[PDB]
Amino acid sequence: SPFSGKPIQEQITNPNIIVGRHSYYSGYYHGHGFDDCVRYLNPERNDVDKLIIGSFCSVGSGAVFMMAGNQGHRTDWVSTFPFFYQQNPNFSEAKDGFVRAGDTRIGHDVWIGSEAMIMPGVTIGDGAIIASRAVVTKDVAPYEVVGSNPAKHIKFRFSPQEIEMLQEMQWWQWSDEQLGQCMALMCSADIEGLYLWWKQSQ
Amino acid sequence: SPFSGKPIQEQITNPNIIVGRHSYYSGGFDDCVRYLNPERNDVDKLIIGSFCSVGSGAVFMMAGNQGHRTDWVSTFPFFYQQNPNFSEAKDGFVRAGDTRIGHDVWIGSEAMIMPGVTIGDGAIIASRAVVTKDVAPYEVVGSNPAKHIKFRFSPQEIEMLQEMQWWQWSDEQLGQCMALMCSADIEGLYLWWKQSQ
Amino acid sequence: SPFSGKPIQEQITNPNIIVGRHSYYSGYHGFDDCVRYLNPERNDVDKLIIGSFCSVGSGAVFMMAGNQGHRTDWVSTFPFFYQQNPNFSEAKDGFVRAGDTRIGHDVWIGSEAMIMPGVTIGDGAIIASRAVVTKDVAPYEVVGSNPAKHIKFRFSPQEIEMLQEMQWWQWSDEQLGQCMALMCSADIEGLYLWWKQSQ
Ligand SMILES: [Cl-]
Repeated sequence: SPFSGKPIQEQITNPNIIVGRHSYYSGYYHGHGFDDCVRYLNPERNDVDKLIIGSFCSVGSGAVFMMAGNQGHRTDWVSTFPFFYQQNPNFSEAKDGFVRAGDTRIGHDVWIGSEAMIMPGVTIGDGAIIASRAVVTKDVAPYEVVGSNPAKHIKFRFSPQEIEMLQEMQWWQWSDEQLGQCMALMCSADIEGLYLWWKQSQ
Repeated sequence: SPFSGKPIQEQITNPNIIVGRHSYYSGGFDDCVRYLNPERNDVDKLIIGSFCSVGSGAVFMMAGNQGHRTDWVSTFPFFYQQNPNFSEAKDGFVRAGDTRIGHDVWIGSEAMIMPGVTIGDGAIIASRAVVTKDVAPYEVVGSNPAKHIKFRFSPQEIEMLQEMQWWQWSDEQLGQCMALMCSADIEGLYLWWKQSQ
Repeated sequence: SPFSGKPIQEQITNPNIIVGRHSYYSGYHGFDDCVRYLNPERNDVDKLIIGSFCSVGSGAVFMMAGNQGHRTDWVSTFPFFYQQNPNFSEAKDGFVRAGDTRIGHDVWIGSEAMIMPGVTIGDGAIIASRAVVTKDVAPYEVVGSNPAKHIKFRFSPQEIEMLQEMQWWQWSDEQLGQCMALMCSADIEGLYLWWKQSQ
């Protein structure tokens, strides 16, 4: 169930969600599946922040991606109440307090723990791990492990040289057949071996 | 849909939930309120000021300690079993007091408000905050347990807002100063209010 | 219904969940929705073991299935082994067991706490609402936050040693009835003397 889930690309119909190959969601049997993860994302506008998810990601049950930016609430105005979005004739002069946050971008090979919450506009680099229940309020670096609320640095998965090797080779770009030829290396800690294998194919 | 939605006043049936005008929930709202008995007038109530914005999946914890006494041998509420063997159990329930959310409060998505907490006017509760203690007027808090982040305005601006209490004005009066309401010009709104008195 | 909820022993069918008497869940979607990723058809997986007289708040989560096949130390965390893809046939199984999750007796789990895999929580512990318990919790310890951290102990070390001797959760409901005035009190020393006289 958490090992396989169901692939996200089949579950979504919102054009503002873009997801790469093989990425899956393990909360598939709850509610409406992956769609329930995605909060406040307008499907009928092309001028809103989108949710971009790389290939080969694993999203844990109940993860939340917060979209719609500041939801019309301006902390710096007298009131956070979104007057502009009330159908009230008295409030017709209200100014739009909506502020976009930018796209939410999740890299390739990202593992998002169960019930983590990703705040608007955050970028999570390739290979990162988001602990269960983390509240990610800032960008996460490639291969970084973070947790807590607000999420904070725990560690990196690999050495800086291994990270550079992974950033050069971009194994998620290879075909499944090419990944199948080097599956013994993919399922190992031998980053150096996989880098050498990739160079010999170039 | 987080910009508006169903106003809370129209979608509650629990007499122990009292909510001011225009406050809305972007999720219904009854599912936010945990363990609140709708048939008893001797329990902690949930009081919500006007012009509040409540994010999806926020939780307001009611029913106090739920009968669990951390100072007793066991936290198991023997008193609340129908078991004849426990007939002499002592009631462990301890009320927390009303939960009181002020006017113009923004409660982030999936924040949890613990029992008996007061959240002052104009406060902002970050998404996923766990609010275990009172929050001051115009204070921003986050994390678990929630901690101080910042104040939205200076002490003198807060005092101006506490004197003018714009949420008490009619929607018609608010429309007349809407350019100011949608600005950081708190002194301008204050001078505007004084000219109307 | 936070005060008595409904008993867990009667609302479970997953044989990998083992729960003591009187323990109840106050979000009755029932208690089984609290248990995440637990395979009910295998006997070689981590089990969920819950003592008697526990109180589990609404929406608590018990994370099972260990690392769910994700090896942080491998090139990728993507569980190639669990994809039915013919190209990934030589994939190695990344699953690592965490060990059983063990909740002691007389444990209060706050609403929407999450218990990570392999964790042991001692008798008498209190888990604050929304705590994320990433490591073992000691008997009669109170923890909270994310990750959970020590707050206090409910009783002194001498009182805790007394409670670990007498193990009142082992007594019958009838015996507990005979000392209910002491059970509903802070008089640990009094309950210990009562127990000594009953032996
Ligand atoms: Cl948290």
